[PDB]
Amino acid sequence: AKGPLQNIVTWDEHSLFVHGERVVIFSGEVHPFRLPVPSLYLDVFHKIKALGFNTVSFYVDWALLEGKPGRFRADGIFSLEPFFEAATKAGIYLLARPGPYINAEVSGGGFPGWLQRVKGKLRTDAPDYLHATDNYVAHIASIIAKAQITNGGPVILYQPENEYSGAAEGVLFPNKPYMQYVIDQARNAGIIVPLINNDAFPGGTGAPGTGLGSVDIYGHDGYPLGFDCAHPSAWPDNGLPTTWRQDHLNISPSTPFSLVEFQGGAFDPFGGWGFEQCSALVNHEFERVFYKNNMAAGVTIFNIYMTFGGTNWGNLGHPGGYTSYDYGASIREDRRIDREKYSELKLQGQFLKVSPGYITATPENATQGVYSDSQNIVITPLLAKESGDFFVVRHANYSSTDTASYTVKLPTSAGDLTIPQLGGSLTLTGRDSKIHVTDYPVGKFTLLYSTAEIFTWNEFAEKTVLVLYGGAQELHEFAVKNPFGSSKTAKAKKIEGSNVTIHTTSNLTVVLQWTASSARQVVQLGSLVIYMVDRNSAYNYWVPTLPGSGKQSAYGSSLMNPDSVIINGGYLIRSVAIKGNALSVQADFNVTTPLEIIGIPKGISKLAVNGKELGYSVSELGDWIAHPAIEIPHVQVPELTKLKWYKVDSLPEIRSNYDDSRWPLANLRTSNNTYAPLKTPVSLYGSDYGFHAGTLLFRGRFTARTARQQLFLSTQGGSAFASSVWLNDRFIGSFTGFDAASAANSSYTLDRLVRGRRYILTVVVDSTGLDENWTTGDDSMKAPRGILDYALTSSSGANVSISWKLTGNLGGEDYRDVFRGPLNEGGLFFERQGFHLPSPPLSDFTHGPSSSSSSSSPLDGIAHAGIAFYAAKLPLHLPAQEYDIPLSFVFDNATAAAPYRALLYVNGFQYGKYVSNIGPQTEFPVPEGILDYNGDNWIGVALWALESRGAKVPGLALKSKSPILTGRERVEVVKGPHFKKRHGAY
Ligand SMILES: *[C@@H]1O[C@H](CO)[C@@H](O[C@@H]2O[C@H](CO)[C@@H](O[C@@H]3O[C@H](CO[C@H]4O[C@H](CO[C@H]5O[C@H](CO)[C@@H](O)[C@H](O)[C@@H]5O)[C@@H](O)[C@H](O[C@H]5O[C@H](CO)[C@@H](O)[C@H](O)[C@@H]5O)[C@@H]4O)[C@@H](O)[C@H](O[C@H]4O[C@H](CO)[C@@H](O)[C@H](O)[C@@H]4O[C@H]4O[C@H](CO)[C@@H](O)[C@H](O)[C@@H]4O[C@H]4O[C@H](CO)[C@@H](O)[C@H](O[C@H]5O[C@H](CO)[C@@H](O)[C@H](O)[C@H]5O)[C@@H]4O)[C@@H]3O)[C@H](O)[C@H]2NC(C)=O)[C@H](O)[C@H]1NC(C)=O
Ligand SMILES: *[C@@H]1O[C@H](CO)[C@@H](O[C@@H]2O[C@H](CO)[C@@H](O[C@@H]3O[C@H](CO[C@H]4O[C@H](CO)[C@@H](O)[C@H](O[C@H]5O[C@H](CO)[C@@H](O)[C@H](O)[C@@H]5O[C@H]5O[C@H](CO)[C@@H](O)[C@H](O)[C@@H]5O)[C@@H]4O)[C@@H](O)[C@H](O[C@H]4O[C@H](CO)[C@@H](O)[C@H](O)[C@@H]4O)[C@@H]3O)[C@H](O)[C@H]2NC(C)=O)[C@H](O)[C@H]1NC(C)=O
Ligand SMILES: *[C@@H]1O[C@H](CO)[C@@H](O[C@@H]2O[C@H](CO)[C@@H](O)[C@H](O)[C@H]2NC(C)=O)[C@H](O)[C@H]1NC(C)=O
Ligand SMILES: *[C@@H]1O[C@H](CO)[C@@H](O)[C@H](O)[C@H]1NC(C)=O
Ligand SMILES: *[C@@H]1O[C@H](CO)[C@@H](O)[C@H](O)[C@H]1NC(C)=O
Ligand SMILES: OC[C@H]1O[C@@H](O)[C@H](O)[C@@H](O)[C@H]1O
Repeated sequence: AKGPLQNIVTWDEHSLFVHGERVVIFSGEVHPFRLPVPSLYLDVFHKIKALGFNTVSFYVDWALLEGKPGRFRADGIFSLEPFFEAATKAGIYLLARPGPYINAEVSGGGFPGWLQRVKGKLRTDAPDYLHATDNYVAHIASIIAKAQITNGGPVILYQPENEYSGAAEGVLFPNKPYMQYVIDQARNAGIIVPLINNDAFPGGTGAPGTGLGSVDIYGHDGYPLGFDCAHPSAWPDNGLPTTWRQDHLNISPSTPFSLVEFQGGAFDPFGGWGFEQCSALVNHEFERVFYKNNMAAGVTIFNIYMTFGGTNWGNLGHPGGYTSYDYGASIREDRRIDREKYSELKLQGQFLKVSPGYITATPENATQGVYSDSQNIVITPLLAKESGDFFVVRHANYSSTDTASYTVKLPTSAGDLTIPQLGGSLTLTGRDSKIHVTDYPVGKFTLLYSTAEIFTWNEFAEKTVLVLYGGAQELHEFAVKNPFGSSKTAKAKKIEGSNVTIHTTSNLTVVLQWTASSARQVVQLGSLVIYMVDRNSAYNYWVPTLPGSGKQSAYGSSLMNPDSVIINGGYLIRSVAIKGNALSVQADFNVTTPLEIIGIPKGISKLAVNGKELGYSVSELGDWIAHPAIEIPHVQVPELTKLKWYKVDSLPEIRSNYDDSRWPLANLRTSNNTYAPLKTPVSLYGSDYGFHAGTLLFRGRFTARTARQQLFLSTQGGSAFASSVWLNDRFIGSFTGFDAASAANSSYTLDRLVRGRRYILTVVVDSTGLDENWTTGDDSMKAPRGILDYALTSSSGANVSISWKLTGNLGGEDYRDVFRGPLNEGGLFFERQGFHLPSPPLSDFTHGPSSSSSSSSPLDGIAHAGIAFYAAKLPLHLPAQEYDIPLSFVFDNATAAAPYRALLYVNGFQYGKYVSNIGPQTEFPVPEGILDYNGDNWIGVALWALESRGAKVPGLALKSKSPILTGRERVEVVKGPHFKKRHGAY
């Protein structure tokens, strides 16, 4: 660490500066590889920008970009270019976090499975690991360097590594040569923005002043409620972090207090609780208590992980999770922003970006009984000589769901005052926290104090507008220093409401009290207009910024206190623009509502919403009230059970006629896998042969020595995997899996054999992905997939040799579908043939009537253990130009039903792994763009019946959410290649 390398993004003790302007960085995490629809990135950025955020933080997943060692590819759906372009178009800056290690609940934690063949310890300066990362970092850091703000792009900060925070027993930590090598790779590729790290806790690793390996700005993370969503109402004792201001001053006082990841939801494992339950744990109450507690410590770089989670499509996730990565986030997996936590988070983002005094106020210790007579609340002050103070109030027991009545005694430029000055008590309801302010500037006006919280304010050309809110039935008070200027006659004017009271002191300080409710109060004091609303009303206000000009127009006039228009109403306001004498608004509506426009730019007289001009009513304050057309149609979707389903056997391996002469031989007598030394005479680890993704198969030939033989078989597929075994065409058994099992030891009898005859075992082993490697020195990502051990013995105990072949996805690291990437396909027959791709060769399938003996539908399934693949054309003709209509595939889970696993494919993209006996996921969203809403789609369902009685899908339906009338940019259909016969397939 030796200071800034450029003068665009700089920093000091208090904050980042961007173009010389101090700013609170309030960022949301988004992972581009979890939404492979380039035209929808702007949709996510619009929804994040509307929170009042200015930045997005993103990972890059190395395993998707260098599936074959030496061949970096980030094209098409893997290009970052549309992601950078969308950030520029939305006016969002970026924090780039490319790893190489990212964790992220992705397969391998970002490490490609070919790292299992690297002997040295991962995330150390073992040179085989270091050099294995060089090609990826040189490529990805050069792409991120071109997108730096110094070159007119959105990237302002770069994180090397990820939570490099501890190591296994006996491993050098911190390994400063290692850390510096990772920094040098990024510097050498042209990264000149500041480097920020993300220590897992305040451990000081990499902080400025620690010499070799130090970054520019020390950051750390926090997930104070953990990841088990079993008890969403339980906030345990000592869950609230209370030491971070002191920890910051102990570790890195010279740089801004930065929380590079702070909890925005939870991940959820197979057999977990579902993301609805995670969203109930990390809900709006969690945000108001925990996020304002971070403001109590003076956080000025603050990123919410996740803000939009997306989907672990195409096997990109790790075994510790399942297909969905909704994460319980503020923005759902299907991009809807209906959760209450979204609206609450908007209140907070909109408050910080008009409050520059928060940056320079000094956070002090938490107090009890100092700023209030009551001991039942804790108050943390942020103090300044003149530029305004902030007081974060919470229950003394942070978990409390009780209501507390209280008053405060706060320092102000007029002396210490017990507030309310006009009598009455303030209320703090259950799991709420508030920020009260003193000497808070509102343009040329000053709030001497306010108990009500600020949503926004702006100084328009002719009036200043301030929007204050409280929870319903809370009494609030604020005081405005003489707002009348010279004038002796000027008086307050009550514009709306009958609850607000007004008292003026001798020196013309105006003191207003009101009780928040559904009925807005509005008072005008000179050219200041204050709108006093309840929290639930404030949830529907929006503060789009007015564009500047040129390439960076979307970043507006400044990052703090930008020129804006205030809009009351709508499910989302995406943007405003001025076009001659017209204000043009892009908006989404999920329910009917009027739109009220507050702060009309000078000389504007026309209004348009989503490209349609409309009239409006004008209020006595000059606000516009408009009534755009909002038709929310009934949506009819095709019934899936009625499509024309085609079937193909996807376990032809077990038939007598099967030829496996094209399969790879599993003949490697040694392995470079140092984490799991071989127990078998040859390696049976998929990654040793280039297979890192999805289901594996093994074929073991032996000659029977005795009529009965005993097979011990140890398989490993990651958490919630399963494995099935046939002897020739005879089903032997399955390990049917459970959440807590990543491996299994199975013992089977192989009976009624003809001595001297050759037999072939077919062993199918699913993989739910590669493990993470979160503790440096413990090479956990190298846990192999396949067969860990076996023994075949004759009835007299003699050992019987087996010789082996194996496959994963066809071609392995020479994977066949460059467009959809290296992980999308596993090794099942129908995937190797490309039969999951659009327009499959129907002459290779069978069709027959449903509920008949020759049925070709997944609803009838199969009557024996095995694997079938089903495909059908699904035409859709939905009004996607005008409406955002989220679609999902729903499996019915039948309580008494034989176990099965299924794979869901949509236009060749795998968009679901369904595990009927483990769960929890039954509803699989797929985005518009992957689905074609005005065209033919191809759906695929693989059905793997685990038990001898077979299996079927009890029910499968397309589900739509309520249609949202939308002002988004149009979604382009992603053009995945259609089926083409594959040469050399097997
Ligand atoms: C369609 O509907 C179906 C219903 O009709 C539905 O099926 C049901 O699915 C459920 C969910 O999958 C099944 O429940 C689970 O069953 C699991 C398997 O239980 C069998 O095997 C176990 C273990 O056996 C091994 O270990 C033993 C040594 O102790 C040894 O004895 C064994 O030989 C073997 O080696 C047995 O223990 C079970 O026995 C008990 O129960 C049976 C009844 O079947 C009794 O007969 C016995 O007397 C005995 O009581 C059983 O044989 C089981 O593992 C699951 O346990 C978890 O859940 C319960 C809480 O509900 C909890 O008590 C238990 O401690 C386990 O808790 C973990 O998981 C929960 C949920 O996520 C967490 O909240 C909790 O904290 C624990 O989390 C930890 O462990 C997790 C792995 O278990 C791991 O994922 C997790 O990791 C991650 O999370 C944390 C955050 O939480 C992160 O911080 C961490 O980083 C991260 O890794 C964490 O480490 C559970 O009981 C149910 O059986 C099944 N029902 C039926 C009728 O079939 C189906 O799902 C549905 N389908 C769809 C699509 O929805
Ligand atoms: C169109 O899109 C819009 C968004 O623009 C969507 O609207 C959102 O819809 C969701 C889903 O319905 C709403 O979230 C759920 O809200 C309910 C209702 O509670 C809210 O509104 C009522 C007023 O109607 C408030 O009184 C509630 O606030 C009180 O209770 C909460 C605790 O729930 C507490 O935190 C507050 O401080 C407040 O307490 C005060 O009053 C109570 C009296 O009840 C009193 O006891 C206390 O002392 C205080 O005085 C609240 O704002 C809520 O029940 C649901 O929560 C439950 O489930 C979630 C999990 O899903 C858990 O996290 C939670 O803990 C509960 O168990 C949801 O929060 C959301 O508010 C709403 N947003 C907006 C802007 O309207 C539409 O749904 C979309 N429509 C369509 C068709 O698409
Ligand atoms: C802090 O307040 C919380 C929330 O009101 C208390 O939580 C309750 O704790 C008791 C005993 O553990 C449980 O029976 C309740 O069910 C809890 N309620 C909820 C909503 O979780 C908590 O005990 C208080 N803690 C301290 C240390 O005084
Ligand atoms: C082990 O590593 C070296 C690279 O050092 C490679 O040439 C060799 O093929 C690898 N062997 C196996 C069995 O993976
Ligand atoms: C399988 O058995 C071996 C001993 O052969 C043991 O080391 C291993 O832990 C067992 N694995 C599982 C998943 O039980
Ligand atoms: O969702 C849990 C998160 O935990 C953080 O500790 C980690 O840096 C992230 O990559 C992600 O794993």
